[PDB]
Amino acid sequence: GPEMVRGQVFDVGPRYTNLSYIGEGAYGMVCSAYDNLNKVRVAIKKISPFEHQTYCQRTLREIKILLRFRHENIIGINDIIRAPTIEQMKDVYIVQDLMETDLYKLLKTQHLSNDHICYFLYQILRGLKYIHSANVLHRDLKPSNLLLNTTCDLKICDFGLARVADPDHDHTGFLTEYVATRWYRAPEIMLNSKGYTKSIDIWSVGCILAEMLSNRPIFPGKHYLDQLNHILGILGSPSQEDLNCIINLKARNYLLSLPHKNKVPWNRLFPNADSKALDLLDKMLTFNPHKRIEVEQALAHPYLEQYYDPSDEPIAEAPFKFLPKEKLKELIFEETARFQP
Ligand SMILES: Nc1nc2[nH]cnc2c(=S)[nH]1
Repeated sequence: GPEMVRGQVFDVGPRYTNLSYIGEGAYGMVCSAYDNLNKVRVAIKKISPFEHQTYCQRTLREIKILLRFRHENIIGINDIIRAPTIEQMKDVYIVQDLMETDLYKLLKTQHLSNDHICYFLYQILRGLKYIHSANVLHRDLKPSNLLLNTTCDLKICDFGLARVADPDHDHTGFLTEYVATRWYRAPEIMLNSKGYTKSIDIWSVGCILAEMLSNRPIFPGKHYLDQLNHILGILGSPSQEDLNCIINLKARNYLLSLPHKNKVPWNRLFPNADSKALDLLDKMLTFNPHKRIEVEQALAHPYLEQYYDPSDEPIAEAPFKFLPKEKLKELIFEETARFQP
């Protein structure tokens, strides 16, 4: 008989005992557990994707990307538990370092010092530099995907929605795309972008920085179509030059149809913020994604000078250079084989 949690099978033993329900995540039930080999408590995520192709896609991305990546600011996969055979495999359990909290939970009740904001931002960008160097876009950066342990080591998690960057095929039509989580979604997603360029991730980091400064999301759209209203309400009307970069007529004419809006100065929105932090914020939350600061520039920004050290900001050895659910299950089975005894 497998272990049960909340009346649901959570079959991780015998290596992992003393289970404690933590909650529900994007993939399902999450528990903590005692790792009897490493004598430490761990996090375990139960995934049940095999009945749906799209679930299999996300699960395969998550596993394949995290197994290849090795970086201090990216969550590792310590172990993967599943049945010994493909026909017996229904659930997959991903084992990771237990982390005290995440930035979403933290920002609910804790004010961050400028020193913490600086340190968190540095770690996010250090992790992102590695991700982008692997030719990968995370595409769902937000506070709840930033894990923190008791000593404020930050690790980026959930690569289920990630893609290989494809800037030459990024252009699309107006109001069609569905990339990232709404509050953290770049303006071009609603205008003319499929979210296949690294600048998508930098926008999200900008949103996260703003949220660290005030403990409130900076662009709280109430639904998909509301999000652009909030972004433009703060950035103001885009310039002629930036509009000229949008060739799509529906997108450009939508923007031209709007009354003028003034830029709201960052120092009025954040009167207690470090001036260097606001300068960097402005560069990450730049409307035109071609003008938007890139991850290596952001690391070199004066705000982060106490931490900046390119030789200690490693890149990926093996970038990613480039199906029915049954084939995906087979790939998930193969991808997880290394953890079997
Ligand atoms: N507490 C906690 N620790 C983790 N380690 C990897 N993911 C997690 C989650 S979702 N929660």
